[PDB]
Amino acid sequence: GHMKDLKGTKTAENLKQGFIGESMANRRYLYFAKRADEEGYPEIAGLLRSIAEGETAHAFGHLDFIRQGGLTDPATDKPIGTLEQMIESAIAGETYEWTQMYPGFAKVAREEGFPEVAEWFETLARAEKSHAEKFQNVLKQLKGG
Amino acid sequence: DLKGTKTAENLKQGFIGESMANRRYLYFAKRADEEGYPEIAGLLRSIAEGETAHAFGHLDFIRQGGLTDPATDKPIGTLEQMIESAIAGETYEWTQMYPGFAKVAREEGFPEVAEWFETLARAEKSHAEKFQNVLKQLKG
Ligand SMILES: [Cl-]
Ligand SMILES: [Co+2]
Ligand SMILES: [Co+2]
Ligand SMILES: [Co+2]
Ligand SMILES: [Co+2]
Ligand SMILES: [Co+2]
Repeated sequence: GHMKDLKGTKTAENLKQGFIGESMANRRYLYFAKRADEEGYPEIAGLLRSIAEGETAHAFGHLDFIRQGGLTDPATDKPIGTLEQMIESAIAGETYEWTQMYPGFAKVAREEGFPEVAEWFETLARAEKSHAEKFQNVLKQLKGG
Repeated sequence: DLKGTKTAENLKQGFIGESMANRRYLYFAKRADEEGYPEIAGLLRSIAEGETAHAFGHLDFIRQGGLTDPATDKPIGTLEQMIESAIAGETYEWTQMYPGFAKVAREEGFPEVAEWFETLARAEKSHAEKFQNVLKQLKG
């Protein structure tokens, strides 16, 4: 019963929302752990890091149900059944970010008078272009053998 | 002041995207691992570290600008505030979000998915309690 079709269901949408929240929880808790680290709270830092592993398990399980239910990647709306498809999903999202999202964010940051945040968004646009090209070169290797 | 700007929203959306990218690439790496593509797995893992740096830098600008946590809309300036943000999100998840998802899954005919969401509700309740015990240790 693991392969029941989830397309068009509310449950499909709920898996995507769960994946988003679990992804953020891991990042948040590892960021908070660094504050605990600096201040000298190793037990708190360690708890944050261990709970973060929990949120990894939660996120990965949501992606298993997404993949098995015939759903697409929460970030890109691309299929992620095969390794080739996974890499194509990575390329699609990186391409969105370097062609559109980060340059757009930089332009708006400059307009609103946040040049330091704009510089950061421009760095990230260049970074996601580098990422897209490296994934493009790997895909070429996969599809060539 | 970043509060109420479009740049504040774009930092929040950047954080969301970057958080998902790290999770996605580490998940994809496991498939590369199984199939015998260590260079592809390694690349996914190294790029994933890039996306960690991106997400953390978004949180730096958020925290420095006095903006709230993307996940909870709670302040994250101090360690105590960070633990309070963790508690608020976990409490929403176990009291509302996961039980609600479970009910919808059951009602749509997906018992296995519902069981998963009920597991996660219990897990987030355990997380919340462990964070509440941390906050007691700090605030006291
Ligand atoms: Cl401690
Ligand atoms: Co089955
Ligand atoms: Co979780
Ligand atoms: Co990237
Ligand atoms: Co990134
Ligand atoms: Co949790």
